[PDB]
Amino acid sequence: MEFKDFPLKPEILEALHGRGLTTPTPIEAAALPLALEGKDLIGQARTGTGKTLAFALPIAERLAPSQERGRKPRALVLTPTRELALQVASELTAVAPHLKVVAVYGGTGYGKQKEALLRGADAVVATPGRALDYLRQGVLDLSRVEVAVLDEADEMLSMGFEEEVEALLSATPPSRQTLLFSATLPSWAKRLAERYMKNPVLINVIK
Amino acid sequence: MEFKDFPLKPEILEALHGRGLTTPTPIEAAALPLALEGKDLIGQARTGTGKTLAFALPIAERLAPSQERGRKPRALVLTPTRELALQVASELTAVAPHLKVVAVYGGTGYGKQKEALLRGADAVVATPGRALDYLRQGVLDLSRVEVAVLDEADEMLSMGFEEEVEALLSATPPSRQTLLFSATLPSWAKRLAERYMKNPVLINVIK
Repeated sequence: MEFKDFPLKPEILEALHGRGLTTPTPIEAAALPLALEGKDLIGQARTGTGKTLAFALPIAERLAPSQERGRKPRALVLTPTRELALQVASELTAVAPHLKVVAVYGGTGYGKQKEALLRGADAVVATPGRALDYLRQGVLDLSRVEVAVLDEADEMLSMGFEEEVEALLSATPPSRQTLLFSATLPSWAKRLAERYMKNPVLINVIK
Repeated sequence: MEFKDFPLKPEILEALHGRGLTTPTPIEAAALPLALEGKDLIGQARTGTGKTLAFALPIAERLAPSQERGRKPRALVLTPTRELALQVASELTAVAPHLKVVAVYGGTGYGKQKEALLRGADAVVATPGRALDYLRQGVLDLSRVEVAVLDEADEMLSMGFEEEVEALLSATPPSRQTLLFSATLPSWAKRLAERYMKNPVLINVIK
């Protein structure tokens, strides 16, 4: 199946077509049907093999545009690094032209990201430390999140973000969809699935 | 996604609709994109109903009709029990009305099933003991199998069919697609996958 064969808005299909993207990776092809109907998934795939569209397309398809100044984000993607936050935010911005995506990360000051959040956001792609700082400031409000993504859960564990990831998910409605991507499934990741996910389907394309 | 949202022949859609089947289960939804493209898959789902279409629809889609007398089957589905062989044959018959499906199973005589195989078959749904007997007799020919399915591998193990299953798979072309369904993945199922499957994707829906 090409992206064309899935039930995606014409505007999302136009965005993919323009960027030369026609064929899902295996993990994407298997994930899309479940993710597009709002189901929780664990995706186990290696390295930097392609998996961003397994969550970016569902976010794009699920969220209608909003004009409201000051609005809270309806999607949250957590990433282990600034590098990945910027890369994922760029990919999500491209397949979701109708959504305001804001990347949140440390290693820089607080002002610009604060100013972007106060203006309003639809999706936030964040590293966990900075995201938690903003939640504590009451600047990041997660109460309207409908889709939470953990991108490279095992890497977030190895960096020591376990507590921050848990706190952030705890600040989102449990009625949300949760998607967890990790090449390995350490005990902490299994605890997350149990505590923070709803009957997750596991898709493993490691081989 | 409903069945009609997948790239299926219209007459396959009409057969599903006539059976009142509209919506894939989670295992079916996740498996179908890969299975329809001919890829090998392990589907970990409960014993019993809820997975048949993950293999029946790929068979139905892949195999063009033939009227050739004496033709050899292009799909083989192995089941642990005689009751399941009959059930799956009936279900596959219903969604693939263009194919001649032959159930092969013990607990009855040899004559009727032999005659049916010799007349020609597109798909065989079999218990492993009876299938191996017909293979040894030269009645069942597996040299043209394009799709092999192990339906409830753990139950096949529990019933003591490991050697027969392996002998049957070894008689099919390795160019084939292989689909394995089981509620659990004991060592034998893992070794079966290692020997008889090509980079299979794992989809685990167990709750």
